Amino acid sequence: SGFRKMAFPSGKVEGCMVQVTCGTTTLNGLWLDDVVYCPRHVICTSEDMLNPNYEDLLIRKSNHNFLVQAGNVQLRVIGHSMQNCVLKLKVDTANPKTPKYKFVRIQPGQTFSVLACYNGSPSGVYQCAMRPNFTIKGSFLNGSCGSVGFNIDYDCVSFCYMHHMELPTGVHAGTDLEGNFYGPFVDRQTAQAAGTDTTITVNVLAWLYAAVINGDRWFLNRFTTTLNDFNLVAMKYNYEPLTQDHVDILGPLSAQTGIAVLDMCASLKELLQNGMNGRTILGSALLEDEFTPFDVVRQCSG
Amino acid sequence: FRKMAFPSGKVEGCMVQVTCGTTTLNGLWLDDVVYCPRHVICTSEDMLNPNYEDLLIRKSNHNFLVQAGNVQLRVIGHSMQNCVLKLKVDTANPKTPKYKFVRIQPGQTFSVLACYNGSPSGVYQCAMRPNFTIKGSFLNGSCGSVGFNIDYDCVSFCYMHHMELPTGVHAGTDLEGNFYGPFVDRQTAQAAGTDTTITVNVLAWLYAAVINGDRWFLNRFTTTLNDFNLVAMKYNYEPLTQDHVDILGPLSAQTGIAVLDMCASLKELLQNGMNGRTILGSALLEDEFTPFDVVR
Repeated sequence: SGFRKMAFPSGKVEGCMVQVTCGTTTLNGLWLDDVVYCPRHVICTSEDMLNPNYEDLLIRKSNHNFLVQAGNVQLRVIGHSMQNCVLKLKVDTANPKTPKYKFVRIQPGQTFSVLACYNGSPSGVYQCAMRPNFTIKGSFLNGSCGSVGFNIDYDCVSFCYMHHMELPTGVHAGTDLEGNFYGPFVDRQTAQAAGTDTTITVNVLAWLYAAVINGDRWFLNRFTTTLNDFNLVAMKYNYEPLTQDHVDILGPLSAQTGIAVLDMCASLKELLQNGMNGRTILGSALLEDEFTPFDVVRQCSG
Repeated sequence: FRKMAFPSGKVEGCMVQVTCGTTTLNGLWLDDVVYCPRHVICTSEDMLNPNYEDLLIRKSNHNFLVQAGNVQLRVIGHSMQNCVLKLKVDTANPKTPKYKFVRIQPGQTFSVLACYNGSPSGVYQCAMRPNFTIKGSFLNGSCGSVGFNIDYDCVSFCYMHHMELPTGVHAGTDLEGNFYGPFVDRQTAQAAGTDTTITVNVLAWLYAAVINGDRWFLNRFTTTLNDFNLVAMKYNYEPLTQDHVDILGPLSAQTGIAVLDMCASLKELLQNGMNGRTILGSALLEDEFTPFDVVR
């Protein structure tokens, strides 16, 4: 295959990472203008973390309890509040490296880059896909909370994920930057299982379009299907149903190849019902579901 | 566990655009020097068979347009070092990191910051293959994008991009302008040597697979280093040296599995196959994680 998981350049986010310490708990925070955003569990002790009373724990905190540092330089906290599972610390200095930015809440299937950070210091960058069960397959060690996920469009950074926890199967969960968890998880030190996962159909379809663009088109059959017929079949193979939004985001690739979205669905349906018959697509007997239609365009054209 | 690139910000602050005629690519601006592939001086007809010393003597400073963002930098000097052009400019780059130029060895990894028109586009990890190609993602206009590693705020630049071979793989130079591999900066079809698999890296990745609880491929058998290497050579894997065995020490100690016992499992994989099963999600043995990468 000529495809890579490619992250966005991380510099505009690196300039925003700080560390936040309460007591002995240190994690990362995101400094945009004069506010630092971080997971609210920084205020917890190990006695509190099994079912912390966050409202009562916060009552006992003052601005002077929070150690915010850019490197070893302390930023003075002048205000604090909690929004869902995120703490917002107002600081007395506006970050001069603040990029143009937005906070967005993504859907399952969408991809984003994660800048993994420890002690406020960026350590690595990689691309993740939000699964249908609202987990991501990250590489996150102790101290990585507050690391963020983002996309960049025309030098505007859209922040979509802030890291909070690791589930029993090793996958990761977190919130948007308004502090609302993706998925049913809660920020307590308790066993919480990731639900059963499914395959991201819209992204498999994008991958089949990528194959066609590259001349690998043996699977294009002569059938079509309806969207409802397809969704009912797909669910029997543990594939996600398509939404109208998914049909629309496939528009550009459909136009580029001249293959109708519903014809491509009929092709995928044959692959599901009959297997690959030993053949390969883009040099693989596995269908790939972590490349979105935008990722394909971002790589096939460019 | 997965493929992770270094944060790219220190490198992003160094990328510029270099133009000569109708040819545009990226340059790397460190202090008062911009480094870029020398083929920027070629027309499309020149590229078919360039005499670079001849083409360069026919150029002056003003044929080179360097843009950092939308601000033009004035070229006040130029020289050629192998396949790299060094343009002296009137301004020092304020964002120059602490840096080194290094030539990497086959099997070692680096991050690539792909750029177009002087602007960073994407970041990903590559390994230098034994045949001195890299499997990257580079399109028209990506030349002059760089590969690098970062160690305690020091950026070690190891790769500058020049070309795509007919098979789709990529080739380029160190920052002294010497190619990795038997390639030349001419617009002509060029094949690489037969590729081989980076054995020490496959072993590192199999250790990662065990640590993550994926163990179906392990066995109670064993092997000597020499007997393993005979099989490796038969399947176009690189030899495993004693230094490689040593480098795998931490991984072997962390798990309970001696290096030569992991070698015995790999031997069976090469001889039997994976039989439709997968390891860490892959249907294929992965050789682009180094031991150090795995330990991070």
